[PDB]
Amino acid sequence: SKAKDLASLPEIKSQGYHILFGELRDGEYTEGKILVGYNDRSEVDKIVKAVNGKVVLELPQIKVVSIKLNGMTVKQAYDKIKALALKGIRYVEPSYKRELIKPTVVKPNPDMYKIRKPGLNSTARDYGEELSNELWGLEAIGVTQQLWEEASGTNIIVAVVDTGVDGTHPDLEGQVIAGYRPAFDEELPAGTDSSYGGSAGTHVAGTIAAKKDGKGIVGVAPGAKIMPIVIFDDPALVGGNGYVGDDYVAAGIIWATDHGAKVMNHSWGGWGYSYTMKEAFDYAMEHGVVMVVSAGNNTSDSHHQYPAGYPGVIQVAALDYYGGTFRVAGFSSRSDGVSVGAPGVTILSTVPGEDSIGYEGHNENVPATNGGTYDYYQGTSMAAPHVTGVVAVLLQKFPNAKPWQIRKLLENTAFDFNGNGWDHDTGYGLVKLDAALQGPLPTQGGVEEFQVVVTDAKGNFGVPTVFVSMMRDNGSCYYAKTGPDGIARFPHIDSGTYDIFVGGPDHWDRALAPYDGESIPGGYAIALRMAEERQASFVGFGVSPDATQLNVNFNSTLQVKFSTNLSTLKDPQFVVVDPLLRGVYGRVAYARNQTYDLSLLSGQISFGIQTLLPAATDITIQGTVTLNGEDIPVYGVLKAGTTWTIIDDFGGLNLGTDSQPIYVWWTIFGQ
Ligand SMILES: [Ca+2]
Repeated sequence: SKAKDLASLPEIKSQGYHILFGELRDGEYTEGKILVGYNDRSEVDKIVKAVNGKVVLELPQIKVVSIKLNGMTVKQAYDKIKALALKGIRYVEPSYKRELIKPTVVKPNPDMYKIRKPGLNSTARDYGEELSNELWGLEAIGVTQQLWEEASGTNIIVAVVDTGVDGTHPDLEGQVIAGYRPAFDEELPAGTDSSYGGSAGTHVAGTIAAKKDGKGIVGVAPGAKIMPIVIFDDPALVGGNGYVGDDYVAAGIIWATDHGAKVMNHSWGGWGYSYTMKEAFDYAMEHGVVMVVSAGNNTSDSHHQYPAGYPGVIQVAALDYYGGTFRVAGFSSRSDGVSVGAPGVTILSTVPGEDSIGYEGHNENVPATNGGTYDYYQGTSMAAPHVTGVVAVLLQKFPNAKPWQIRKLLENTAFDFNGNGWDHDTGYGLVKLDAALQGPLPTQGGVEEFQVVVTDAKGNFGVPTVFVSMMRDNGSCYYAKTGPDGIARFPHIDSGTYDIFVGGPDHWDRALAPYDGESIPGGYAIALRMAEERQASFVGFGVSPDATQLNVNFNSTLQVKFSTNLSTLKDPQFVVVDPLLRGVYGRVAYARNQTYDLSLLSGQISFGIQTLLPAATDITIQGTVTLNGEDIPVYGVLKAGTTWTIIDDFGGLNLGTDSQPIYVWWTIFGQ
């Protein structure tokens, strides 16, 4: 609703907090499209009309609708939405930029993991395939033909979320089942070439499940099946670098989950924290699917934070072997989130053939006799598939395992080659399939879900975009942002003791020119000022199946005092109003130099002044707002001929329009 007169506005109850908008960072997001997380699908139609956009994807499984903007930027769409006063919308965000953590080619190395490594004599690498001698990674993780006799991934479907897979490769015959190309809602028939984005996905597929048939190589889980999900498509068809967008990736993840995938392999990422992607990953894990994600690609590219950074995933580091010891590959991003490391250097696997869609070259010296093409790659993207393969084998033996149990089993059985037990480079060590398969499956060490719920003082409204950091001296740290209901969810994380830090709404909507100057907030963030941020710390908090939730109650103080003499005005009153002018929270006689204490109010408000009779001349009204102890000057101008005005640190600023107003607001949580 809108308003024209302040004195005529009715009294209303707290309206909660502002709509949750995804942070906008130059060069970090795709232009012309918005992803809308909703509760009430009908409310999305109010956004479609406001931006006159077109719905291009509906994902009811996670209540998301993607809207194409048709000649408007994301920022402009936010401007059309920010003052609409929607109630059943969870968030509005762009699709963020993501890149594949690209593997690089390396030359074969006959000495790799040899000489006093781990049994390099008398059929050391006897897997039955002609190229077995070169599969040092299988030897490193403890694979043996005898082990496959017990478990090999039978009936387990593995989703390779990547560039697509050349299912026509001879070493993948019978191994690639029906998949999905979300960009075009196109089903990919079993055994077909879907390598639209290049060679990576095929290399991944071979490491995981190349066929055990005496020829070429063999995967970690030769009994498993590969379900290709194309998220890096042909850039000539989808533009950019081929990334299909956070919305289409979510569609692909949902499709894979709905169609039976029990583990997915991911080696891509970007800086943007996406609520949509969080929802998709959590959807898959809630359905019991394990999500393996490669650790970052390097330092220069401080991106690829997500999806690797979402709590619950199994993050994998790349391991090399030289000088008789395992070691982090180097290009592997160091992070406390790394669970385990796996072979990721000189990994021989399947690549698309010369006339296949995703051909990117091959090593012609590989002595294969099946007419197939192979190449040696290095990278964290070469390590993750080893772990995905190990998970597939484990899921055959422990069909009832929950994702946290699979991750803890891997960490509990990893080979600590460094001797320190755990570190930010390789987590708990080298993944070991043989030790992991022995089990048993852990019954303790993790929780299906831990939540941190942040609300205002009385616990009436959840506070959105509050950062929640779970830190500890050793082990993985976790991070998540609260959603519209104030909840930050942590699925399948470790049980144990953490130091948990919570930080007030995120004030990313700066009001100063990046080039060092003065500006104005767009009104996109929940809070407009650093002074509104609240913090809480809970040291030694114990997370376990008996303590799965932490409730945090924010509080604040707010006082306002005006210094201007308004004796020339008729019955001047100080008014606390809704920023959208939907109504008022209270009116009181104006008193110069009188301090009004609003510390008990919670939510988002604006300040105004009204008079019974119109002002004869312009009058500037000035005051001081003391917010959480910080003094902030405020002012506004009551124009001649008018009976009301707004007062704030920007002079009484409407961030919206006359028709759809949204005045600068003050974010508080009560007491
Ligand atoms: Ca083979």
